[PDB]
Amino acid sequence: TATAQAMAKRHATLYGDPAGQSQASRIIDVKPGMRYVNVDSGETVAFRAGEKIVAWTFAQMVRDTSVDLGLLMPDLPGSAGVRVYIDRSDL
Amino acid sequence: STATAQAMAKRHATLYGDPAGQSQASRIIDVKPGMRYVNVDSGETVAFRAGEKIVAWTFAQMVRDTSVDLGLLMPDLPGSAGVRVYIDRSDLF
Ligand SMILES: [Cl-]
Ligand SMILES: [Cl-]
Ligand SMILES: [Cl-]
Ligand SMILES: [Cl-]
Ligand SMILES: [Cl-]
Ligand SMILES: [Cl-]
Ligand SMILES: [Cl-]
Ligand SMILES: [Cl-]
Ligand SMILES: [Cl-]
Ligand SMILES: [Cl-]
Ligand SMILES: [Mg+2]
Repeated sequence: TATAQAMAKRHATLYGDPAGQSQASRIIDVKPGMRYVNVDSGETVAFRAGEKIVAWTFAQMVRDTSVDLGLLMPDLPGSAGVRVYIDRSDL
Repeated sequence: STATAQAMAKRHATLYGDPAGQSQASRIIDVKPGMRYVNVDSGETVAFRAGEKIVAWTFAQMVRDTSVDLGLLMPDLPGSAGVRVYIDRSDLF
């Protein structure tokens, strides 16, 4: 389990890095049934569920990619099942 | 005054896509006080909600990344003005 959490954190690294919420350019409220969000390569986004806030800087992706928000932030309530579509990098 | 403006706003909005029905939208975006932007794809059909009012839009196929104010796309959705929609470039070019 601790090992499964380590595995998930390693996989999550493909998609970017944790960031300070002070660094975010927007805060998205994670709501039941929201389905998905769209983010840009390199964008820093804070995700909020009540008083819990977790932020993330998306990596420069080689192609359009998507990922479950629950992989990036398992501790954020309501994150599982919300799809994150990350736009390919301009670079 | 008030009126002519309405008409030129609809004209501006037309460059960015077409009114859509909620039944064709792939997601519903909550429009809340303080919201500043959202990201949509060229060709995406998105519904925007204020309380229980829902207005949907199908974004045009854009030659480059561009933005438009939601308040110009849907003046009758309360709180839409000031929310900027970032539209990703179309893959069709
Ligand atoms: Cl979004
Ligand atoms: Cl927090
Ligand atoms: Cl990278
Ligand atoms: Cl987390
Ligand atoms: Cl969850
Ligand atoms: Cl939705
Ligand atoms: Cl405001
Ligand atoms: Cl609302
Ligand atoms: Cl505009
Ligand atoms: Cl409207
Ligand atoms: Mg794209």
